[PDB]
Amino acid sequence: GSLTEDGLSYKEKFVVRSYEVGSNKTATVETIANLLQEVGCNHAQSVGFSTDGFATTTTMRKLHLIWVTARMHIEIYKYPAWGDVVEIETWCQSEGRIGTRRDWILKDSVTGEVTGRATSKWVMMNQDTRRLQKVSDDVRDEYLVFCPQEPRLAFPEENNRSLKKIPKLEDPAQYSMIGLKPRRADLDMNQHVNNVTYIGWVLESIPQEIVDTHELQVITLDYRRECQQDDVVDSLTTTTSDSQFLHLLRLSGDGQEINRGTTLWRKK
Amino acid sequence: GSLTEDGLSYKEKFVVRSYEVGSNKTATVETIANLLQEVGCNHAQSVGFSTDGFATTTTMRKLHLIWVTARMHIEIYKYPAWGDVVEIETWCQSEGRIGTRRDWILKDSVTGEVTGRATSKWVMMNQDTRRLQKVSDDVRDEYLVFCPQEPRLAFPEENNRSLKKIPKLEDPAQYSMIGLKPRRADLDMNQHVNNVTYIGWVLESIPQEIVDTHELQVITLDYRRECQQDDVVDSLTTTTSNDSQFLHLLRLSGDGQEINRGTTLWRKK
Ligand SMILES: OCc1cc(-c2ccccc2)on1
Ligand SMILES: OCc1cc(-c2ccccc2)on1
Repeated sequence: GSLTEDGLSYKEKFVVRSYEVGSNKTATVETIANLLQEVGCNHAQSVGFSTDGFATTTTMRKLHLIWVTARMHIEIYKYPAWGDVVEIETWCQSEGRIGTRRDWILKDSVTGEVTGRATSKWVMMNQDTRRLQKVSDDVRDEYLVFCPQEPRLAFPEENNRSLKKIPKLEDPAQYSMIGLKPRRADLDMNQHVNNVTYIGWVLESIPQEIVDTHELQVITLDYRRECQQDDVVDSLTTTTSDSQFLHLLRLSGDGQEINRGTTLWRKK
Repeated sequence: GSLTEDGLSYKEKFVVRSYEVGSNKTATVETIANLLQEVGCNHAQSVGFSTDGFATTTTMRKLHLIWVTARMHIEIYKYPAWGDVVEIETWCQSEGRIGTRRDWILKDSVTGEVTGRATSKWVMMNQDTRRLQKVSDDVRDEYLVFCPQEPRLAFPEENNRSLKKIPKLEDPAQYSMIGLKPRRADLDMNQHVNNVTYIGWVLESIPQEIVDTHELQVITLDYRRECQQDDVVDSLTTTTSNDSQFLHLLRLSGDGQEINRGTTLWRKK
């Protein structure tokens, strides 16, 4: 991979692996999300930021501050097949003291056709207290020189799917998968549950008949609280409709919300 | 990747990814096992066999026959760090009507030093009845031209660890992790649990204090029965031992049916 000519974005190509595909012999949405995280990490490394998923500066590390994902939104038009080469371009853009956006565009390397796009909202938090704090005009200045200054959006329209408010699923759920728990492979280098694991947990409560007859076109997922390595999660889903679903992940015992989301599926 | 000059082995290089590493910022043993499966699949593709993990011929597919892993044995000297390039060479060799072996050598791409090695034993089975059968001359003949004919072993040593018999862990286990179940990411393209998932389940019952102060040097794992996508598994471990050694058993949560047994050897950091 490499920074582009203007140095304000990063591109990398990936060959889809045998263990990365689902029953259609094409990449799963979790494989796509792992590749989005990989190119985001390589972009941080290319310019000197931390490579632990938090993309921090030396000053943020002295203050115990990190960037954390509040929302992930992914839209896929065509999943790449096993052995196909997919090229992913990514960039960041500040959205004021509230937070920052990282966007991605996925392309078929042979045709140059756009096969998917994604956007994510990040907030700054103290890693120990978990309290959010607005971005200072000294931390912000460190990042501005690596971002485009004119708006560059993977989802340009005023109020498109990526910005829609997500309601809270009400009991009883139509479908559920309970007692889900992370194993060591689900953790990152810091022993935290990887953001992609929550996507897998959301999808566990979609009926197998939908997965067999449909393809996932859009997934929007809010992150409210972490699942600790010793927590247990319940995944709940209700049809709201193409087929559309509302999703909720909550801790198995007291029912504390950890994530909410929606998915849209197209018939094959 | 590519077949080598003599066409009897296959080589491929991989750059270690950010999500592929553990707490030491080096590749996990599950990442290594996934790369061993990837290069095995690319080797099958390169010569025309199936690319579904079973490496079958047209004749085997007509007979509903597949190759299945009976044992996996991995020894790692140095785990590659994030961003490092590891080169893996793999080849197969028949061991008579009983089955076949696939071996692998892992090297540091910059230095050329051997950083790990692995071997696996495969048997032929009917995919529907699950009955094993001795390899026929007509099936074996299809494979012989892609394998070295003189012995080529990743583990040549006299009574090496890769061939040792594994005993059955007796209750009570010293440690356990109960109620493990696969999710869709644990399945392959044919909706079967990926062989690497069982390695992860075996390691779930190793105490975190061992993982934090030791590195996994050797893992030997026998595969006796599949965990179905709707089954639940219990992972049991007992210390058998500076080095620490463990005996492992995976069994179905309800009736206690064995699915895997294994051993691990760990060296203090
Ligand atoms: O303010 C957060 C942020 C992070 C980045 C970034 C830019 C380039 C590479 C990696 C991270 O830009 N803004
Ligand atoms: O007898 C089983 C077997 C499988 C293979 C093989 C050789 C080359 C590539 C893929 C598979 O060789 N022997």
